Amino acid sequence: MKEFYLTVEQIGDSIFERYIDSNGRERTREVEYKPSLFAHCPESQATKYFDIYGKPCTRKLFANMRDASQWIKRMEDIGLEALGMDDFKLAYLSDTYNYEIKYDHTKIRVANFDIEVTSPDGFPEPSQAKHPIDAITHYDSIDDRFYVFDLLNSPYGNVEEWSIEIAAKLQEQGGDEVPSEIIDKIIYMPFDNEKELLMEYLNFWQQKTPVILTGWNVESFAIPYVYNRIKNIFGESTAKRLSPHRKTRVKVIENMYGSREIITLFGISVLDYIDLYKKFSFTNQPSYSLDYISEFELNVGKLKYDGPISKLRESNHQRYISYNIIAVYRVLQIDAKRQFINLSLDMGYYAKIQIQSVFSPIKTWDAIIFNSLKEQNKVIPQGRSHPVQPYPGAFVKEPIPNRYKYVMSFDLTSLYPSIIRQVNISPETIAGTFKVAPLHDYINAVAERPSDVYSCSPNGMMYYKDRDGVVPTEITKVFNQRKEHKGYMLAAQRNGEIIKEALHNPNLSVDEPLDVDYRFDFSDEIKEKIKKLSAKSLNEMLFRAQRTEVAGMTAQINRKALINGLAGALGNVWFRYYDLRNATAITTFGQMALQWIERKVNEYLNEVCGTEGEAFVLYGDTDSIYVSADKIIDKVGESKFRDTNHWVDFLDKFARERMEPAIDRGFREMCEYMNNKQHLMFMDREAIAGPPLGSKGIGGFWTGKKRYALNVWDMEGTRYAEPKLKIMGLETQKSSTPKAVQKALKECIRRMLQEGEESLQEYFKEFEKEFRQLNYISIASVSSANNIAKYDVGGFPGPKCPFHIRGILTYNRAIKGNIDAPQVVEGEKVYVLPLREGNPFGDKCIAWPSGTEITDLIKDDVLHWMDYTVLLEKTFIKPLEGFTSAAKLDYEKKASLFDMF
DNA sequence: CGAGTAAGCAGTCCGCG
DNA sequence: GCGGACTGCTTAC
Ligand SMILES: Nc1ccn([C@H]2C[C@H](O)[C@@H](COP(=O)(O)OP(=O)(O)OP(=O)(O)O)O2)c(=O)n1
Ligand SMILES: [Ca+2]
Ligand SMILES: [Ca+2]
Ligand SMILES: [Ca+2]
Ligand SMILES: [Ca+2]
Ligand SMILES: [Ca+2]
Repeated sequence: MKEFYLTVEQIGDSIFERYIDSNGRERTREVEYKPSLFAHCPESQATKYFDIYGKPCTRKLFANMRDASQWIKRMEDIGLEALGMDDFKLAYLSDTYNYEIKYDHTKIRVANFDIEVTSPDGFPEPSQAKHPIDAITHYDSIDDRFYVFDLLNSPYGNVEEWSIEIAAKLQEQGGDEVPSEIIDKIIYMPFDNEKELLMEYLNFWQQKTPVILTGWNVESFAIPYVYNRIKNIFGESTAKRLSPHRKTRVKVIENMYGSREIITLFGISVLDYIDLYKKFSFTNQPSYSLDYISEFELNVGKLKYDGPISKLRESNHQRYISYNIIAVYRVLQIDAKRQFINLSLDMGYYAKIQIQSVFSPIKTWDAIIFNSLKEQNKVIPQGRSHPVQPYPGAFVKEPIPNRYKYVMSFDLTSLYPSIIRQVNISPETIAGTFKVAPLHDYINAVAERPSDVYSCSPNGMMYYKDRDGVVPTEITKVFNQRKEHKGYMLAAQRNGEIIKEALHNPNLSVDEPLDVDYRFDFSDEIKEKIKKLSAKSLNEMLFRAQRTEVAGMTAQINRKALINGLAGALGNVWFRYYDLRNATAITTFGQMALQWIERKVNEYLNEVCGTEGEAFVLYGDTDSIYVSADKIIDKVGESKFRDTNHWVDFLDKFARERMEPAIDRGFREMCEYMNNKQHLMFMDREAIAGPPLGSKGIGGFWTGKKRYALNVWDMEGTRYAEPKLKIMGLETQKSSTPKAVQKALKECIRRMLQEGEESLQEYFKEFEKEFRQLNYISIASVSSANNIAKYDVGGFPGPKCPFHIRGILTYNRAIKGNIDAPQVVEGEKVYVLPLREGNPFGDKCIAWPSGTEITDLIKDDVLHWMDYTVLLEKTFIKPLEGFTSAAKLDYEKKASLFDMF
């Protein structure tokens, strides 16, 4: 096999590399890598090295990396550009792996671990590590084993061994329900004392040294805790055995309001799963506890126990250990679903970076572009200092708030990357500038043509047309990967819909799910067999289809995020290729494109309808248009349609055969107007939306910018078995909105769009009547909580104190003195409830950590004093009044003359 | 900690004769 | 009471 790196580090004048050799074995090596850097040189000096602008460079070969670094410093002191890859390990990878890397994930040791630490005096601070580590479960991907290290004797209690037999039994048998599929994969090791547990752990770790190290909050808790506890017991040298090169660094993570410490283990790639999830999931959750995320992703129930965690080991060590093992398995289950580890490896090996660098799009793109340029003997510029400056972004159309019955939406495929490629925007392709006219003048095609030579953006920038820039070249490569995966995602989605249809008629038989590739549209043969399958088999297929879709979603959306990140990286001062001219070339062209095509679409439809001055485009944001199709439907007449799917087809056909060619001609003209390199503005139909045929549903509504809802029948070519709501921006979509309120507001919207005013009034009346029975957590608002100290004045609210922060201060007073009550963590999320006038808490709200039950110390009082009236008005009635007045609808029945009867 | 900007709503403070 | 100036948070793209 071809060799691939596992990890790479610079330590002084050495590169330390762990790698898989040509025989599939793991090796480590120290290499005295001699880096090269570059300086500009005279034209008369023969070279093969050129900077990205075609200026000649001399290569400087250094005796060692320290010399290269010292040279960089002296080049600053002189005031001359020191060119080349200053991150020498990236240059090492580029030299050592001068090919497209094919990696074999079965050779990569992926470790998932979780530790337990009993603490009577509150949260066990990792930087102190003053309490014994009493459980470690460490799953190894190569062995496919859960290694359990269980402490039986502690200052906080002596316990009996954990029992695999009880662990396996049902909760209803008094067991822990550790999933049977992992029971045989558990290797249980009890220890008499913590010293021997830790010593054995380190020996195990040497034998099976993680390459990828993950788990839940491992970087902020488990790793620094284990490191510091071993440091405190045995000394630093022993603790540094967690690094295969025996090198570690305390790393200080700073943000706006404070800083925290992590432990960098040289020669390991830590990908904390909580951070993978935050970057890659495209969710915003009310809580990031593993219990909360597991329930959301996997539909598994919360891990249940009596009393606080601080007493669980002594009261129920059996459950304590089982829940430790289950917690490690839950992260593996999430990854089997989301496949974020697979994604990180793909992207990291593609870019040729330390895998953990996938968290930084700047670092990822710096390496991709470096490797691209190096291939052609080109030399990258030195990174420079830039002051942070604001710059303009997208255009968003102000919609007229209203109901909108029939809507067809369109938007650009990979808008910003397509702009980059079309215009040929790149550091080295800048050809110059032209005199800019007001944007409105380009939008209406009255401005002078910018250039007859170069490819232009309406911000004044001109680019070469003879050759593709490195940015368009590299962005195109990832875009193409994105498109392949999106194809698989969309096929799986359509396949899912076929299964749902077939579920309306399940067969009474015993059979199997069909062995199929859900990434490809089902053939007629498969479709036939599906119509003969049982509900059990169908549901299993649907589950598999949806997992396939999830896998496709992860691969496509995060590749989309990568290329979109390049567009934004051009507007970050830390990026090697920061340039506001290019960042704004993209965004300004985007604004033109939208408004240009709005004008074209209006012109086209006014034409087909024999009208003048009518607005058919009702809204748009960045790269999208929403087109009113009422007039198109009305031209055939609702009476001519057999059912909803009939007019959906008709609109689908109209969009495909009339709208899209019209849209395409409009953009081709714009491309010529701007003299662009290649026409790449492809604005495909997204959604077809309307009420069910013959209903009183209103179909859709807008309340304002970034606030709308649509009843959609077909999304990007997926024809749904049941209509699906596309809701954007509204309260149903905000993690801040109480869970039960999100649900009620969604059902209010479904009724509005699908059934009409009377159905909405019927539901509202019931919700208003019954909501006081809703569980307190389900009706609590949610907020991130920053600057709790800033607004704390003797435990009371200082001036301008935010409502949620006030709730926390109330909580803090109510639990004061308790070393045991859960603390609110600065920067994390809280539930918030309003309190009735004259409550014992002495303020108008209380807040506590989200994803948790409020401590029993105060729970009864909170429940008794919860202000349901304020809660209802603020979270439910106010947003609903906003939806209904926008939609010209009443959520309560108004009096009429009929009431005389 | 980790690419970008646009823009919505909640809440505080306070004006508005 | 409502809105503007401002802070805080959250979402659409
Ligand atoms: N998370 C996001 C979403 C969008 N955008 C910017 C870049 C996108 O290109 C543009 C349009 O947003 P879309 O959500 O429509 O994304 P794309 O057009 O890139 O992809 P798709 O092909 O799925 O429409 O807005 C961004 O910077 N970051
Ligand atoms: Ca735990
Ligand atoms: Ca788009
Ligand atoms: Ca599309
Ligand atoms: Ca059937
Ligand atoms: Ca869009």
